[PDB]
Amino acid sequence: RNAFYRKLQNFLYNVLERPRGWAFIYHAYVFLLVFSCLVLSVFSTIKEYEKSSEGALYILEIVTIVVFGVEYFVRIWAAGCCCRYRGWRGRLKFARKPFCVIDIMVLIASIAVLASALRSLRFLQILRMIRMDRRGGTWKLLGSVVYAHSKELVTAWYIGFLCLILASFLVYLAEKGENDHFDTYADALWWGLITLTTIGYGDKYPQTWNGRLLAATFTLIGVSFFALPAGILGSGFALKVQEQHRQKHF
Amino acid sequence: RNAFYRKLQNFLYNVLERPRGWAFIYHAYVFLLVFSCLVLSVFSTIKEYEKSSEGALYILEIVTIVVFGVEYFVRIWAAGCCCRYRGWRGRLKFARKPFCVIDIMVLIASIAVLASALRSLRFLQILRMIRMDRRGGTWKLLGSVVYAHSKELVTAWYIGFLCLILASFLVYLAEKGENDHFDTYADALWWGLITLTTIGYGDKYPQTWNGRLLAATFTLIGVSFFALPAGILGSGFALKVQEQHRQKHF
Amino acid sequence: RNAFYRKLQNFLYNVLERPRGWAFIYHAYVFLLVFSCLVLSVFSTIKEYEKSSEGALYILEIVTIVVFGVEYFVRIWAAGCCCRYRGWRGRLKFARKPFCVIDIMVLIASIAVLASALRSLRFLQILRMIRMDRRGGTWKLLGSVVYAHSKELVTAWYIGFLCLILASFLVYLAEKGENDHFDTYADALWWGLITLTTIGYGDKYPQTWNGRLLAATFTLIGVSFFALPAGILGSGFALKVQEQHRQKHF
Amino acid sequence: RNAFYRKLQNFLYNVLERPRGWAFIYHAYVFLLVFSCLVLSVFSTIKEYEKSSEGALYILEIVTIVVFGVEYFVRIWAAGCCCRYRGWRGRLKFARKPFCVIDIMVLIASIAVLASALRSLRFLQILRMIRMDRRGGTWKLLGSVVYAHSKELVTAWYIGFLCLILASFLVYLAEKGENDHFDTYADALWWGLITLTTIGYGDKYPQTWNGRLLAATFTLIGVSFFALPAGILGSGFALKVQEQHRQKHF
Ligand SMILES: O=C(Nc1ccc(Cl)nc1)c1ccc(F)cc1
Ligand SMILES: O=C(Nc1ccc(Cl)nc1)c1ccc(F)cc1
Ligand SMILES: O=C(Nc1ccc(Cl)nc1)c1ccc(F)cc1
Ligand SMILES: O=C(Nc1ccc(Cl)nc1)c1ccc(F)cc1
Repeated sequence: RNAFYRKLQNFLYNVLERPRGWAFIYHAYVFLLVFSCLVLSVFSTIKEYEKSSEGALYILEIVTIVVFGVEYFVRIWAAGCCCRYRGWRGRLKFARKPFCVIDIMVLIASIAVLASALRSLRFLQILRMIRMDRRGGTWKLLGSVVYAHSKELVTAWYIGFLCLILASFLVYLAEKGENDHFDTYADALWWGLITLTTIGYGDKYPQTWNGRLLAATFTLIGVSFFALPAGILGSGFALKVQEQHRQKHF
Repeated sequence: RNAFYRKLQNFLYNVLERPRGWAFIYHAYVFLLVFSCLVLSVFSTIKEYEKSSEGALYILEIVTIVVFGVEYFVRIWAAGCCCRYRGWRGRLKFARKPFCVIDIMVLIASIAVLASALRSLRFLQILRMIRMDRRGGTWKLLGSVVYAHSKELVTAWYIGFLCLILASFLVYLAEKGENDHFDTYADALWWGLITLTTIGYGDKYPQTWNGRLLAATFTLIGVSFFALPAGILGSGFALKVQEQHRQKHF
Repeated sequence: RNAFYRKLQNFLYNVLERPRGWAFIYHAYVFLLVFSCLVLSVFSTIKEYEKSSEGALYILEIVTIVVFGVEYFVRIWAAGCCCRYRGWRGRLKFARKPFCVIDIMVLIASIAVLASALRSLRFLQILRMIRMDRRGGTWKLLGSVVYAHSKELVTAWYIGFLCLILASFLVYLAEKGENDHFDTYADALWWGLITLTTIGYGDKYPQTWNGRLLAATFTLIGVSFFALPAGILGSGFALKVQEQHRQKHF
Repeated sequence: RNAFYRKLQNFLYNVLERPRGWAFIYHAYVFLLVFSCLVLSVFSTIKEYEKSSEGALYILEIVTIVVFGVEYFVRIWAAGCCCRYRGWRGRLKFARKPFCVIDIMVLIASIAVLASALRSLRFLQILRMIRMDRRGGTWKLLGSVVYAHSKELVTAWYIGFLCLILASFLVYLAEKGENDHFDTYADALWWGLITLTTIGYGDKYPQTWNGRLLAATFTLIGVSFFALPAGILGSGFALKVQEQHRQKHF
């Protein structure tokens, strides 16, 4: 009973908090809730499919406030499951943390939402997605790998930037008179930035033997430069996972 | 004779089943059969080259039913080559497997095809390609590598998703009045999704100093994010092959 | 004298053949010769800059025949520098090799060129570039790495192909009536092939809530698939160089 | 006092020179200075936002000359902090170095700037960015990794070049009569170069069953080739960082 009380409350604290194998499905269903809320709002903006989504958004929005408020109250009530928190001093200081402050704030503000309307709704819908990473796991991992590869990321971005400036200047001089697309150094930088990242919208391209002959050399070099950090961080991630797996192997 | 009987039937079971060096050419020729069937159907849809491909499709389609039905009957008759199957109980339970059920089903349904016409033909032509992976080798390998890299794939897709939402919102506010392309948050999400994946169709691009100045920062960051998992899985594959080769080295 | 004779002839054989540090500059200058020949022909096709390049192409073309014929005669005369070739039997059998046959053939045919005109010139200009890899070093290395990664390349291309077929079919059904771009399954395959490779010409894009909602899921998945083998072979190359460097370290 | 003199002057030499943890913020603020100068010039070219940036560019330009001249004088005065330089002979020979020559030259020339106007300003603004890498760290690291991967970079670029030539020739023959886009071998090379790098502006695409059927094979092969070196250098960087970290681990 009361023994089941303590064991239950602890279990609740662990599912709501760090889950290992089974509570993750629960979190996945809450995430699918907020996700469909986001997609339905995106649908609800365009006035051709407006009336066919408002009512659904009302019901699902309230269901979001329901489940999040219930989660939060359990986040507080089930705080004394670890050694630290208990009574009112440990719980009080716990809510003083940054996450629980910002959480309770946004919860009340959401009630104000159901109380700059659609725009602020877009804002809150963005914010609820950040809730899905409580412990800051993704951010912490990304920052780790980026830091260890600081010098190589910087050489990739620095030399890529030099190549963008030089290529855009040269193609500017080559086609300024002949081509309408290039008229300012602003447009030559736009083309160069949207060509070395391999997007290539297609609205500005060299149209001169001088322009095409210059872009032909600088694409082969620059495109690789601007695609380096995707590869450096990719192989950084993969190597780190291999090392961690080895240490599991001991 | 009968000794050659057992040795033959076993050999048939191994070529039709897991081949090592020589039967793989046989499978490659059956695959080229179904492949040219698929390409010829793709040609046969456009009514300018219609009559010049129907007869070929008829002959080649029947040849497909011929060779697949013959393969399947040998798949059953040559099942008793391993220790398990023999007589009628091991063979019976073997056909109870999922693959042989779905195979025999689709074989009879194909006979019904030669008995929603062209559309269902497109459907079956898709399905026969899935037949080319009997043991589920490709799927099994891909699932292995993805699982071991679960945390890094999720951080790549999660942070990329945050960058897509924020960049699309900001560029929306920046160019909503000035640019026709952006009119709803649906179009800002479309541009953002088709720009950070570096496709860049070119139908929606920022056309404002505010828009271009915002997209210029967010491409440099986001494009890398959306191109991470290609690199993480790439180096995951390559590392796994190096480890397996080492263990061959012992 | 004659001692200098043998030492010279051997040296010639080594520079014309496998060079290590100093003859490579010589080969680089011959390559720049043929390269500028190729670029000048590309210029010479367009009839606005026709007369300003014909004479240069004549002089440089003959200089190419000069240096290549001289190289080839030394390739034969200096064959007896290793242990095998000497006199007339070793030299005779050496010219029987495939490379020297095709080389002498193309040399005489080039003289026939100076004796389907511009088109065949395009053909020969392509061929002379293949001459730049005598020992087949690049091809041999590429084939090595591809073979060791056979299984992962095949899973990347196979699953990417499945994703292309399924995505193109679905977007076809979604926008066939609404969008002009998609009219046949041939055009849906064209869009799908030119979208998952992240080229994105921009001439065919989904223009329907159903189309865009289907393409939005399948790009995130497929684009990674079609960009896998670039990454798998990239990390295969890099790993192989690290191993070879280690064995230099012993 | 004088002891504080020597300790100070040495400290100045180390912050202006190789900084470790704290002076790097100082350098970051000087870099943000020159960066905003570059962006403001890019704004100042377009005559719609001309008058709203000239005065800012004047003030910030002079501030650049102020801080750089002050840095340089301290670069000389604080040269005797290491063992070598002192008095007038070590300092004299130090300024004889290439960097300090080019630095003092560009400093005086900048004063001449405040004394081909806007174009030369674009030129100097480019040059000041190269100042941000004094020790040539980025260039040295990039050259290291490229050299160790010389053979694989060359096979990637060589075989990619062969694929570009062959694909452009074939698609030329396939669509020369039917498609306006392709009219010369120059345009077929332009399309091929701007398609295998996955830019895809969209101004030249095959529009013929023969053209599309040829491009469909060659994209799958070539696109990977032209995206190899980004991946090879990516995994080269990542591997080198793992080795260096291990040797820190000893
Ligand atoms: O938790 C919430 N937002 C949040 C924001 C930032 C961070 Cl860092 N963590 C969490 C939240 C809960 C219920 C609700 F209706 C709305 C928002
Ligand atoms: O085997 C066949 N389809 C299949 C489908 C799914 C799975 Cl998982 N395995 C196999 C098949 C054989 C002959 C034929 F005419 C048509 C289809
Ligand atoms: O060597 C030549 N072509 C070649 C072709 C294929 C292979 Cl595999 N190796 C070499 C060559 C030499 C002189 C010349 F004028 C024209 C061609
Ligand atoms: O140092 C400067 N330029 C430079 C150029 C090339 C190299 Cl390699 N190193 C440095 C510099 C200092 C003050 C100034 F107002 C303008 C330029």
